[PDB]
Amino acid sequence: TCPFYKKIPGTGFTVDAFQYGVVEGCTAYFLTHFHSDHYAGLSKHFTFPVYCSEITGNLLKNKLHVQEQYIHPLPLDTECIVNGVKVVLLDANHCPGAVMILFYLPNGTVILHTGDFRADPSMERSLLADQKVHMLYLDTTYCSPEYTFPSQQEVIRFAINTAFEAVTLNPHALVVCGTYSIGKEKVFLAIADVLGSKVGMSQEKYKTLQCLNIPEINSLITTDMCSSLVHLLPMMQINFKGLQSHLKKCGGKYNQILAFRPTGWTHSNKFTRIADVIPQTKGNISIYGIPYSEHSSYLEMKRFVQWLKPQKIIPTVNVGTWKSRSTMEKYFREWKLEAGY
Ligand code: NI
Repeated sequence: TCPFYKKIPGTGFTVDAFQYGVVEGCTAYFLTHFHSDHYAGLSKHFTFPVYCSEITGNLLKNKLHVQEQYIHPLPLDTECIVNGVKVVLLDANHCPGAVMILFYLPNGTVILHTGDFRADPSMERSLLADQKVHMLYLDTTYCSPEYTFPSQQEVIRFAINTAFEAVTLNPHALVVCGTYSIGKEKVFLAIADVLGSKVGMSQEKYKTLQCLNIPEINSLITTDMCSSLVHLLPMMQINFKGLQSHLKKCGGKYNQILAFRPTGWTHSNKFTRIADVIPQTKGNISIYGIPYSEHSSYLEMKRFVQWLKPQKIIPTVNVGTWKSRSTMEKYFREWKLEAGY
């Protein structure tokens, strides 16, 4: 059944709750972003109102074929009324079109639902600064102190410098980047930019990227693989067997692959710096795992919460085990006692 952390009390609303059939008493289904664990269940047969960003609405229409009459896009940073209740959508710093949602309940309670987010100090100057938030539905994906990772900027600098060096040493090297969802587009776009190439990809992935309102996108991507020296492939294919295979397909245009796997966290983060990362190599193929995250580090999460000072926190990630739930509740209490709220 629909879990309680997907329901917004005092409303008929649910958030990211599309896989339970008809939720009894739901008058509006919000969708925070277009990732499969969140939209799971939506299709062309859905006949209830869906409230989302413009970009998520483009993806619902074009990729899932949800009918236009049930898609309700809202602008960001704008007070809107939905079934009698004031809401605001805020940028979540996750993947394209990802939002946080502020609900202003008729009784005076204010609720923030983060969806998936990567907390940033810039959020402390949004419409969130303007009133008190009583209840926080929090993306707790990396809520443990071992989870450190570098900034997105540091990671992109590493990838750009690595690729440019390799291709300038060997003009017959191919760059490949893995993907299995939207998000992390900066990785392959920044590398293609430094190399003066467009990124080549499948027709399905090109269609997905054409929904994202990225400026000048027609200048940056293509379905012509032969004219491109940065290829995107399914993340599943980013291994030695899959890459040797791909290289055979390029018809002796290339003699070397340099591949990037943008992982979330991996335990080499507890020891190794970004300057010190090394690839796995077999023959003329090298694979780099780079820690490009679109979720909060533990310290970024802690700073956000200690700034916001919520009265109650409801985790939305890692909720399935008693040990995880108890560990998270311990951190929340530490944070509250340290900051004095
Ligand atoms: Ni997500």
